[PDB]
Amino acid sequence: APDSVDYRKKGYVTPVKNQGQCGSCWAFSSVGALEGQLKKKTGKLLNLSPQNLVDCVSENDGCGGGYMTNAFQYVQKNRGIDSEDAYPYVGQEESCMYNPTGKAAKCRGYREIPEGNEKALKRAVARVGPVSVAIDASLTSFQFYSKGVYYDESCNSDNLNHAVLAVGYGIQKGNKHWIIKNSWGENWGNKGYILMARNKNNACGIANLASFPKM
Ligand SMILES: N=CCNC(=O)C1(NC(=O)c2ccc(N)c(F)c2)CCCCC1
Repeated sequence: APDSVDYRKKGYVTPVKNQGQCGSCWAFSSVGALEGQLKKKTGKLLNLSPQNLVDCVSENDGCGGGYMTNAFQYVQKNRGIDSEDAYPYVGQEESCMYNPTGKAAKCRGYREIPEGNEKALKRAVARVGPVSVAIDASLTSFQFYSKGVYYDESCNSDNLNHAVLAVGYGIQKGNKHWIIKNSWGENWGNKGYILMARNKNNACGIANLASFPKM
């Protein structure tokens, strides 16, 4: 695998979104991983619909939370996911209103990264593209991030509570990092992104619940 990778440079990453009050981070994370595979497969980048996932993944809990693997399994079983423009985000769970005419991507399954293994996460990001990951994002230090490679000794790898998207990895001032796209809008963090410590004892649980879709 290369020493550094940044899929934003390859045009695999759509603009940062803002989930608002709804606990739909898992849907934004899943959509971002699908967007990356869609760009890799077809050469064209398009925003996909987290609302379609919120409303239609019955194995998840909508705005109450969910898993990315369940979202990928739904897209595969459903034979598609709608674009964002065809099924816009409204910030609350509704009945499933998927419309196949708005289909903009398909999924052929998924893979999970071995639990806790940041080297395997790195190899997946290098081989595949952006990977969905879960972290402890509860600390106010995480929430107030602005610059640098984030590390807080108090982060708890056993307390996963948010889902984000690893769009690359690298190093800055000698500190290995993951490049993370959040879904708290561009006013959060560094234009909506955070660099998180890599190989620092699986800081914030970054490699505990990682997965990516097949296309
Ligand atoms: N805005 C994001 C809220 N964070 C989540 O959705 C995470 N997942 C859950 O919180 C969850 C998962 C399955 C359920 N059935 C459920 F109710 C809740 C947190 C744990 C890691 C995966 C994502």
